[PDB]
Amino acid sequence: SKPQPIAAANWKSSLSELIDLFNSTSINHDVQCVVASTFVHLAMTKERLSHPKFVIAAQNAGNADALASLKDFGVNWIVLGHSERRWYYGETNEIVADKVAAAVASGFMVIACIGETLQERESGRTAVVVLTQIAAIAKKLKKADWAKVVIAYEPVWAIGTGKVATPQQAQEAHALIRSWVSSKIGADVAGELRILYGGSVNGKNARTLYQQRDVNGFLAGLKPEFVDIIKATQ
Ligand SMILES: *CC(=O)COP(=O)(O)O
Repeated sequence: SKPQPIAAANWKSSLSELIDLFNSTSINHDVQCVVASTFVHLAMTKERLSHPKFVIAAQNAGNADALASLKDFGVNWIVLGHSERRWYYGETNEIVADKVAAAVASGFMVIACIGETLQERESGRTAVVVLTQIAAIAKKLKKADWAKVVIAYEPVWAIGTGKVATPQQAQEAHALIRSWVSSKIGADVAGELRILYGGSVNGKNARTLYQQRDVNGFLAGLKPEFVDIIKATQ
């Protein structure tokens, strides 16, 4: 029916108490948990986090030598293209696609973030924006590569604003992405593809979002209610 869910916590900016919480939590269904951290916080997360359903992810690396060290250190997941990378730091669609392609070639699982802004949403350009972001990514990848790729739909207006996509809006967005992948890459690939929702997810609303046809999990904050979001992936 649905492929294995993912629950990914993005530590963008009390960690030890929190890791204690994750290590002690029984997770009684099949789900890949991910804790993405910054360089400086990577070795600590890697030393303290021992729950076998969890993996550590790096963020935003773009240098092959830097990819090589991360692998060497036992980091096999990476989060790329998250909003601030695009709207503050100036990562273009192509820059993000080169980073995704590089990370796949270096042997990483990639969570690639895409999503439109407030303006784009209101002017009816969600579809063209979101499908252009991801067509940039698919231009640098082969069919086989998609087994290492995870898509996070993250509406910029829903990131940290307190505004969550309704289940309807998240579903429409995910359906549009998957229907593009089924068309352009293959129906086999689309069926296996994890599309995660990101933006204002909490214990409350996660379960309801996860009931939607095309939602395969979540990208959220590194906070204690992450446990609830993990629990929601059924
Ligand atoms: C993808 C993500 O980290 C969103 O953050 P939030 O504050 O909206 O949960």
